[PDB]
Amino acid sequence: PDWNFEKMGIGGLDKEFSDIFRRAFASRVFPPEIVEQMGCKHVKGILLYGPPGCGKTLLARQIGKMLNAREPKVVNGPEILNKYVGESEANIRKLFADAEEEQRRLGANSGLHIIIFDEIDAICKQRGSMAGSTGVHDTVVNQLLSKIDGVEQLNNILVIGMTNRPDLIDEALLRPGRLEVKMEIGLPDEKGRLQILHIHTARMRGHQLLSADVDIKELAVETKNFSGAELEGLVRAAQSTAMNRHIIARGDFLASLENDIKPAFGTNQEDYASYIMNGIIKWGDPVTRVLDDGELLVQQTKNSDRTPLVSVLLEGPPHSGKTALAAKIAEESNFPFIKICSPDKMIGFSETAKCQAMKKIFDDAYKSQLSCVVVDDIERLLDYVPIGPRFSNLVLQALLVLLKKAPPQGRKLLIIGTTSRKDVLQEMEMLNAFSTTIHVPNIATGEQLLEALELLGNFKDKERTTIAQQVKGKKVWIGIKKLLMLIEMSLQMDPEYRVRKFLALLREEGA
Amino acid sequence: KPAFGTNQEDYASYIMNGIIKWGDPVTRVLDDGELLVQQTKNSDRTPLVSVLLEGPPHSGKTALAAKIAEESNFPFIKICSPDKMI
Ligand SMILES: Nc1ncnc2c1ncn2[C@@H]1O[C@H](COP(=O)(O)OP(=O)(O)OP(=O)(O)O)[C@@H](O)[C@H]1O
Ligand SMILES: Nc1ncnc2c1ncn2[C@@H]1O[C@H](COP(=O)(O)OP(=O)(O)OP(=O)(O)O)[C@@H](O)[C@H]1O
Ligand SMILES: Nc1ncnc2c1ncn2[C@@H]1O[C@H](COP(=O)(O)OP(=O)(O)O)[C@@H](O)[C@H]1O
Repeated sequence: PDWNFEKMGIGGLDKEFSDIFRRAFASRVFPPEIVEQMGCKHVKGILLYGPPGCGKTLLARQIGKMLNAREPKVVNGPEILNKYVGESEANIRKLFADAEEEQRRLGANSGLHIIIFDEIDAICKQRGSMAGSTGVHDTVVNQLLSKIDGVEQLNNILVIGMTNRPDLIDEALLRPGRLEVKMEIGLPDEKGRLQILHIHTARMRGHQLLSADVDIKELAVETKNFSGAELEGLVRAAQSTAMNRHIIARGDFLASLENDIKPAFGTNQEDYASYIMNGIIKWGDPVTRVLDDGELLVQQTKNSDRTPLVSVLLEGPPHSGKTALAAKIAEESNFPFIKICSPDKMIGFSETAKCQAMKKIFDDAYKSQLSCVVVDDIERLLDYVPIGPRFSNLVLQALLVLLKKAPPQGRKLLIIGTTSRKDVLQEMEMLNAFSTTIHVPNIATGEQLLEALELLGNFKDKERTTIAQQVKGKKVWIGIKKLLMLIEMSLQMDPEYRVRKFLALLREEGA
Repeated sequence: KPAFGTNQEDYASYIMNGIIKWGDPVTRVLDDGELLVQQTKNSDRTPLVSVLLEGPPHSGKTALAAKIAEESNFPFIKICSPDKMI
């Protein structure tokens, strides 16, 4: 048995490699004298899927190193497509034909010619047969499988499939014998990451550049979700500070410093700022009780085995910063995975491009254990307008099934809408699908207003005395983003005229 | 091994908690459909049948569909759901 992971190359996924070893590759490592009776033909092909950056391509070559081929030829799918019809399929034919010579020449004792596809998922779209929608590339796959399971079948081969979209592949491409067996890779647990860190450090520890104040046990777990690929870049970044340390003139952690730089596959901390200008200004009880409620039912999820999915939307009148509150609710529990979906970046897209950004985000999210995702300004991406009813049916349809779509077993998430008007939604039947709602009343009163202004501190006691004298009495109904807007508009004034400008403008709010 | 035929279990995602008998009607539903599937099971000149589950917005409809289909013991079962047709 040659399958031990004390060999350094990869780690953390030990069970999955064990499995392929268990049922996939046992035939090829066993004394053949027995099986030569049984005539058991080997797996010709295998599939493994998972997130992109989790070190799958070093598995394949490692089994090639483990059980020696001449060498791998690795290819990328898009590296072969041609406008000219003949060329693309022919390339594949060359790849296979390299082996057939040895197989027929040297019979059935030949060594493996191994193949790897970096991503199939474009080429292996599931063709379907009818007069229309035959397909664009539906004829390359025929040549492929005809090589795999075809006439003059060969036992001289091994082929590795790779994808991040396992469901689009045709079911016959992967029927048993052509590729029988599938494995899932999922983003590694902290144990796998401490192994990986042991790996990439193993030279540094030996060369003793980094001798001190370095613990992988904490430094692994402080990140709950990363890809093993980024960590090597991280280690390279960790290597960069010692070289950026000698710009001034034997190694230090800069990891705690640099982790803020890195966009993860998972959570990001640097996207708040555009959404959070000012932080969370608590003007009164409703604000704090709301985000307290957020902190309340988040625990529901994290402590629930029977409700993986939960959902709310923060409704309220406009310009109350519901977006910001949702962002804070995300930021409050230090989740593994948080992400924004917003029209800001999906701008100027068709009804089926933004959908494919959205399915991308959630199926990206499904495979994390615990997550919080947020969608802002539902009305906008739904492309709602009152004059005419107009919207894209596609979007809400594909959205609400996701609100009713449970992720795979053992993974849980909550989802957050910021919709500012729900009458449409009640009419449009998204509101029965959401579990529950939050009214976010905008500030209704001056006694709360001046309090907030004291928290900001723009205005003096006299400037504030002005307000306190004139109106205690009105109930002003105002969204706060507008408040900030016009104080900044009055903050520029002749000081004597500063305040009553604010007041006069403020009395134009309506209702 | 998942086959071309019935998912051996794929049902768990549709039923996470499992159906609970809270009274008579739950029995009523799936016994009625059980006789119905007997009807298709042994008959001539009704090669197919068409049934529909009506109910209010959350009644656990999809779940009981999975239950009836499982206990029906068919060789071949597929569920087409918009989840997959997004
Ligand atoms: N606790 C708080 N109370 C009120 N406003 C806050 C609070 N914390 C932050 N904000 C402010 O909310 C503003 C965000 O704007 P806002 O999200 O209200 O526009 P919007 O509501 O998305 O627009 P629309 O009303 O069309 O949805 C920021 O300036 C932010 O500082
Ligand atoms: N008879 C029952 N007793 C107890 N729980 C049930 C019963 N039927 C369904 N459930 C629970 O309801 C949940 C599934 O409901 P399901 O998704 O089938 O509702 P549905 O009617 O399809 O909803 P919708 O009509 O909104 O799609 C599961 O957790 C399931 O255990
Ligand atoms: N144990 C491991 N787990 C995850 N990733 C690893 C591990 N060991 C190495 N890696 C990194 O995984 C990366 C995989 O990158 P590659 O396979 O080229 O892109 P993709 O993973 O998207 O196909 C490699 O660059 C490698 O540095």
